Amino acid sequence: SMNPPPPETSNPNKPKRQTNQLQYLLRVVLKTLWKHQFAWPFQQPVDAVKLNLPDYYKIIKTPMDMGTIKKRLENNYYWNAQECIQDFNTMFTNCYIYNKPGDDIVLMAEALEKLFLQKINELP
Ligand SMILES: CCOc1cc(C2CCN(C)CC2)ccc1Nc1ncc2c(n1)N(Cc1cc(C)cs1)[C@H](CC)C(=O)N2C
Repeated sequence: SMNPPPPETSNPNKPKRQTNQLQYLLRVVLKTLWKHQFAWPFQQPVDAVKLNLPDYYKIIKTPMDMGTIKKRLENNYYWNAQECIQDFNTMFTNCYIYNKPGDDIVLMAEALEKLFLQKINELP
């Protein structure tokens, strides 16, 4: 079908804090995943029109990507680190839901998820 609008990334009416955890999530976790060889499918929303996948947004009702997560962190959209961790987990899980066990794109998300969990292990 049409793509939906991307997820909201900025709400100037949401109260804002800096934490060590939110700082680590942007400066370490997002940055490390971004630069990974396997990041590029996850750096922007799924453009299902360009990809010719009419069923993508029939299956995926909670879309998420690292581009949105980067903007959410930069815009202090998250109050609790867990909100950001949940967006990363939504992104990975969306990939496992839409795709099939052993698919190249699933193995890519699995490796990103493993790196995620290694970085989250050291959340301050
Ligand atoms: C046909 C071209 O497709 C893409 C182009 C770009 C460009 C990368 C560089 N930037 C600057 C522009 C977009 C980024 C991503 C894609 N494709 C893409 N994005 C997300 C997903 C995706 N495909 N695919 C398809 C596949 C990918 C691979 C490696 C195997 S199968 C699946 C299904 C939607 C997926 O889950 N994701 C997140």
